[PDB]
Amino acid sequence: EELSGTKVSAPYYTLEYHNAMVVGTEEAGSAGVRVLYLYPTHKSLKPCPFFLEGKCRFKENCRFSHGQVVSLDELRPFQDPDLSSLQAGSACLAKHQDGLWHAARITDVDNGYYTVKFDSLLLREAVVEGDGILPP
Ligand SMILES: [Zn+2]
Repeated sequence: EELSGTKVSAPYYTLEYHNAMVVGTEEAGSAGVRVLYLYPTHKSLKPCPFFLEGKCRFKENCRFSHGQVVSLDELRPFQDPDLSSLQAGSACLAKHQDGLWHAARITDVDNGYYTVKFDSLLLREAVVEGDGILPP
């Protein structure tokens, strides 16, 4: 699989396009790709570590994501995140140590370092760089 590792924009079911990564080629009934969504917001969207190695017990009911098969025609280019609008008080999605993107709020911005206050009471304040923050 030569296409494996390609960053793209894939349709996620309302219709919304989200950044994804091509895992491999697979028929949809047209020629398609199996993709994994880049920014998981729930545990079920986290990529399955065992599936990517061909060692998962599950085919449909795994705790983690095995991705979605989309037709080549439905794919769009990878949409690079725009952090220009993101300032103090802006709502955002910030990456936590648990590996998920949680709803947060920027409390400060200092030369590409964003201090975020997570909406969830169970999560501490944190400092993230541009690779750990997304516009809402
Ligand atoms: Zn799995």
